[PDB]
Amino acid sequence: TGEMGILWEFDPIINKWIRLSMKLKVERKPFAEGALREAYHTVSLGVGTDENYPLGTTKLFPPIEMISPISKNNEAMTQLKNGTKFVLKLYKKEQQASRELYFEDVKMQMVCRDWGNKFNQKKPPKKIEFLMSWVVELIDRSPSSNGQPILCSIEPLLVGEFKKNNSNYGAVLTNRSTPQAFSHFTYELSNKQMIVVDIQGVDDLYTDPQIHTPDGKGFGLGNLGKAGINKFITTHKCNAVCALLDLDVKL
Ligand SMILES: Nc1ncnc2c1ncn2[C@@H]1O[C@H](COP(=O)(O)OP(=O)(O)O)[C@@H](O)[C@H]1O
Ligand SMILES: [Mg+2]
Ligand SMILES: [Mg+2]
Ligand SMILES: [Zn+2]
Repeated sequence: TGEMGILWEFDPIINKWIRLSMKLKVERKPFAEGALREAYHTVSLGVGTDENYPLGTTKLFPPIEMISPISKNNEAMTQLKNGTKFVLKLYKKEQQASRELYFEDVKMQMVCRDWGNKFNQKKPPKKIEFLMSWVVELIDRSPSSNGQPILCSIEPLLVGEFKKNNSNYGAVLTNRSTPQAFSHFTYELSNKQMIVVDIQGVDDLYTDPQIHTPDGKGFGLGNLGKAGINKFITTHKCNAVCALLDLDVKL
């Protein structure tokens, strides 16, 4: 039959969240799992507005000043339109997850999308793209728990061979140039204030990346700070794409 959700889209250029609704139908069992999450095949039963589901309240997160009152322009209306097959992700059985973490995870994926666009403006041999991600509140479910409402993230379905190219702790898992050159690009151009790793997906369409920052603050559970940054440095070998972008040989 399906279930309702409040759907949240972040737009970095206006620095605001857009609040929508959708109906979806999720398979009972996951098709894949990672270190932290389980992934479920899902179908869209349509995207709509949030008009029927008022915010009310204060404790509100995101805070009201961070939400656009207008939602007419969005990615969800196209990318999650009625009939679309996509992916829903839940944290495995959890304790360290707050409401804020889900939004932080989605914002992080959006920040990576901006880095992808920045990398592409340099005219690399292979352009890259990160998938959209959204927060969904599964408002038809009881809170179970703990009493906490049920949240998840959703993303488009990748079709093809899913491959991890690097991890968030120094592993270089494939021999391809582009994913490693991009990680290096983000480190140099950010004045070493961040790096994008966990570059994974189908060809150069990536998802669930991870950012480290020197102070380790923000960017979710997987931000391993200076330690994560140094691990990347220890195993990074510059390649033909690094050289084309004129990246520093010393990190
Ligand atoms: N958008 C997607 N489309 C298809 N399969 C996916 C997608 N995202 C993740 N997967 C699969 O689900 C697994 C778990 O996803 P996730 O926890 O996000 O990544 P990780 O592999 O870093 O743990 C992945 O290893 C991959 O096999
Ligand atoms: Mg991540
Ligand atoms: Mg953190
Ligand atoms: Zn390099």
